[PDB]
Amino acid sequence: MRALVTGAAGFIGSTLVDRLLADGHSVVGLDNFATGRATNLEHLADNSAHVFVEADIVTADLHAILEQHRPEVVFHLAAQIDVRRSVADPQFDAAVNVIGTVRLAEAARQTGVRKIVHTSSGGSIYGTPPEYPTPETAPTDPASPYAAGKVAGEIYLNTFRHLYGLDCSHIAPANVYGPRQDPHGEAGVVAIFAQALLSGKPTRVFGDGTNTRDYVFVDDVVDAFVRVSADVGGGLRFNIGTGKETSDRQLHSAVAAAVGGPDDPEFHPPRLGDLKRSCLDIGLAERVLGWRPQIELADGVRRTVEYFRHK
Amino acid sequence: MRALVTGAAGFIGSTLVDRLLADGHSVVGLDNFATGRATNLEHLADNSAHVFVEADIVTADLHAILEQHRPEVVFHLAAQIDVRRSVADPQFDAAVNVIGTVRLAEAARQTGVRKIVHTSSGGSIYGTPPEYPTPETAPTDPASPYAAGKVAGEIYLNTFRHLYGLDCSHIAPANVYGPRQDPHGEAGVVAIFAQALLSGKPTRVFGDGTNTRDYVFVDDVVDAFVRVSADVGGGLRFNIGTGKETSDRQLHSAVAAAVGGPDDPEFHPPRLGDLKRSCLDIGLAERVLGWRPQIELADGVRRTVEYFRH
Ligand SMILES: NC(=O)c1ccc[n+]([C@@H]2O[C@H](COP(=O)([O-])OP(=O)(O)OC[C@H]3O[C@@H](n4cnc5c(N)ncnc54)[C@H](O)[C@@H]3O)[C@@H](O)[C@H]2O)c1
Ligand SMILES: NC(=O)c1ccc[n+]([C@@H]2O[C@H](COP(=O)([O-])OP(=O)(O)OC[C@H]3O[C@@H](n4cnc5c(N)ncnc54)[C@H](O)[C@@H]3O)[C@@H](O)[C@H]2O)c1
Ligand SMILES: O=c1ccn([C@@H]2O[C@H](COP(=O)(O)OP(=O)(O)O[C@H]3O[C@H](CO)[C@@H](O)[C@H](O)[C@H]3O)[C@@H](O)[C@H]2O)c(=O)[nH]1
Ligand SMILES: O=c1ccn([C@@H]2O[C@H](COP(=O)(O)OP(=O)(O)O[C@H]3O[C@H](CO)[C@H](O)[C@H](O)[C@H]3O)[C@@H](O)[C@H]2O)c(=O)[nH]1
Repeated sequence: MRALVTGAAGFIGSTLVDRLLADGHSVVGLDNFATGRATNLEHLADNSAHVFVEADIVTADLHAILEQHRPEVVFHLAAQIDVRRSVADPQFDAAVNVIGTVRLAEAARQTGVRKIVHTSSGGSIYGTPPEYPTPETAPTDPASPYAAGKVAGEIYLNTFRHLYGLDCSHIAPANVYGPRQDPHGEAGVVAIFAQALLSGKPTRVFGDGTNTRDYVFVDDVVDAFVRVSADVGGGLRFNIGTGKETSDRQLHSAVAAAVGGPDDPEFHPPRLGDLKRSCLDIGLAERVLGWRPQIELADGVRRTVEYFRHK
Repeated sequence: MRALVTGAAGFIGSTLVDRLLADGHSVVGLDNFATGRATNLEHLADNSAHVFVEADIVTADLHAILEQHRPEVVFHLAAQIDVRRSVADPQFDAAVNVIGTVRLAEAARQTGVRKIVHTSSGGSIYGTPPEYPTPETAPTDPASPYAAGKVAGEIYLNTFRHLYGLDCSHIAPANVYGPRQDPHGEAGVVAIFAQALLSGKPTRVFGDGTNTRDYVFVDDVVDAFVRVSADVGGGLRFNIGTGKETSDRQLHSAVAAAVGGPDDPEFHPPRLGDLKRSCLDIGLAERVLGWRPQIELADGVRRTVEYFRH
């Protein structure tokens, strides 16, 4: 297939580019380096099956770009990803995550694209549901601008599906970790902990440290993107996670053991916008896509911590 | 109360301003005249309780405006309102209806505003629903960018409620009609029919004329806004309509009968983005708010026709 990946210079995006190329596809990458890194794509410099376009999804001529490259599937990973930043500047977050998605959809419906695979946020969109693990049937109840924008993006794509028959599916990951996650980023606890503990710098945990997330390895998430890119799951969201809960304190201990030093984090006040509990029911992904996560947290952290020691 | 009305120079907005003033409130009206008209507010030139601010919700310093006027309730009616326009330019529609709403909420949460009363689209947000009349419990399923942006606005305000305790309710009207509706465009069928038939100018229906809408009179809609402005229905949507379906053809006949003379509309191709049926269950608004529509279509059509005559 001809594929285009927005957010291609990022953590998940660059990993997806690699997989798509390995699968024999031609891949156009698109990014504006808001949070992405040149080093994530530097290995592809001489791969003729890959072309890179520097573009801001908010302002670029996406019509022209998509007309030029004629992708069959657009994998949409470009976003403002920081929940705290979304609270600090909700307009900016909405511009990238809602307006950017709308512009992409409008471009795609005119340029013969078959399908857009959106990236939602399984970890945040449900707020505090009564069910854990949380199924896709649970109503959305976003508690941060970031989460709201992700839901809004799903809804807009569903709208374009009705209007033009432009197919869409929403990959809604839990908390994704692994090689290439920015260690210096404001988000990405697994990367943050590793970077700090390996440097021997202070680590922090928020609240009492009982807040919980569902940790899924990047390779598993990438596989879900591939599976959903076919003619399937139209207008549907798929939770992509493990369905297992790990508290902030538990995670710190799991990374501290992997480093092999002290397990003594500081305790800081709760962060406005952050949920207390997150865990995804992944049954739908199994039934419909035949997708299951292969990597358990212990194995995953092991692959991750050893990536960071080489850097 | 100190009220602020976005979209105050518009059809529903100007009507709401009048009601709030009649109820003894102070009102700040805000508009950029995208589709509104100064003539809708010109009768207030010497009204000592309304002040007008010309501002674009997408680009203006809303923080500064709210800081100066310190409204307790913001009635948010400023929006791109045309469904076909939203299809032609979804980015622009999303900028006004989503980004504009987000900017307003971000300003409001910093400036001591108690509550934002949002205007959603009861008529369109459910798309093709499971049942008619449609209750608020039906899932949203927008099939035009306009409808999608209205849903997104609701969700964003709900988020600000969680974050900051900035209260919100979503007034979700069906098809609103009455005096001051602009008759010169492609939206606002009652006004379009009324002015054209009075002038002896051509009229049209789309497709086979069987599309239905739920036609609710502007004065009734305004009443719902006032009721929901209190500490009631936080985070909730209220369908505001009649729960009765009228076809395009039937409506044309009603307006033609009121005007007198021919009932012979042209037939044009169907419009992409337009739903085939719309009808709202209004039970929630009755129980919670004590709201009921008073004006039946026949009466409403007469009042509308008379506005356009004079
Ligand atoms: N990492 C997680 O735990 C997680 C979980 C669920 C959802 N997601 C979603 O996955 C996607 C990828 O996130 P990630 O973890 O790889 O983060 P990342 O920051 O590494 O990747 C995001 C990429 O988007 C690019 N981008 C941002 N704004 C852009 C714009 N206006 N125009 C063009 N490119 C732009 C950035 O430069 C970056 O390369 C995002 O949509 C994110 O919301 C991430
Ligand atoms: N008329 C209906 O059938 C109906 C029913 C459901 C929802 N609504 C909603 O009711 C509200 C009022 O619509 P209406 O029927 O009075 O139409 P209208 O066009 O008369 O009113 C909308 C007003 O918003 C103003 N506006 C638009 N963009 C703006 C911007 N960027 N900054 C500031 N002001 C801006 C316009 O100038 C206008 O005065 C809208 O939110 C609309 O979506 C209308
Ligand atoms: O010249 C015309 C114009 C319209 N119609 C018909 O009238 C109906 C209503 O159309 P229109 O007046 O354009 O309104 P809608 O597109 O239904 O949307 C209106 O009502 C919505 C709520 O249902 C609001 O959200 C929108 O802001 C408002 O524009 C449709 O069935 C049209 O086919 C005609 O027959 N002839
Ligand atoms: O130094 C830190 C940083 C984080 N955490 C905890 O680790 C968990 C995860 O926090 P992250 O900032 O890593 O991620 P979020 O849960 O905030 O996830 C959000 O940010 C991600 C970006 O990596 C994705 O965009 C995702 O969709 C979005 O919900 C939280 O419970 C947080 O309290 C710590 O204990 N210490």
